[PDB]
Amino acid sequence: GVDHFRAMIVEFMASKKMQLEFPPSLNSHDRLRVHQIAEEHGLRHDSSGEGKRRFITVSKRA
Repeated sequence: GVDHFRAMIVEFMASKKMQLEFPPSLNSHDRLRVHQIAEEHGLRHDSSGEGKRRFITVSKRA
């Protein structure tokens, strides 16, 4: 995949903030990766945004 995302999600996991909004710019494989890391962990991965400013959100189940 792209390990850059994993390291971001790992910070977010260790930090256990609340949610993290990743950009729409994830082509396919990158979005699928954010989903997969989230699914492997305890994160609710979903898409968010109203108009052409869509994004990917992952939420930390504390």
